[PDB]
Amino acid sequence: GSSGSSGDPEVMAKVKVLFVRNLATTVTEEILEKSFSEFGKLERVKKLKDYAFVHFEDRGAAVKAMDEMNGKEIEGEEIEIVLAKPPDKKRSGPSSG
Repeated sequence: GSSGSSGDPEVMAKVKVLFVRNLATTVTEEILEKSFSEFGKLERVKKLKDYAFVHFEDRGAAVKAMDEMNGKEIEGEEIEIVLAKPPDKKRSGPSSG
């Protein structure tokens, strides 16, 4: 049994959005909505660039999904999945010059 973790649960658990990269051009928002719907009642999907933006009712539906979906074959295309982290609080420092 392979695994790996570090830090805190709330850290990643805080994320409630999955970043699916490397999508298919022949596929449609319908298929992508049905591919994930099988796991849990989706929230909303959008086709943006080679990747897509899908929302879930909660984090439990995103993790349990991305967990298995991670490394799947859709429409004969290698689809990738990565946890989409927030922008966080980015401040501005000095420049000196």
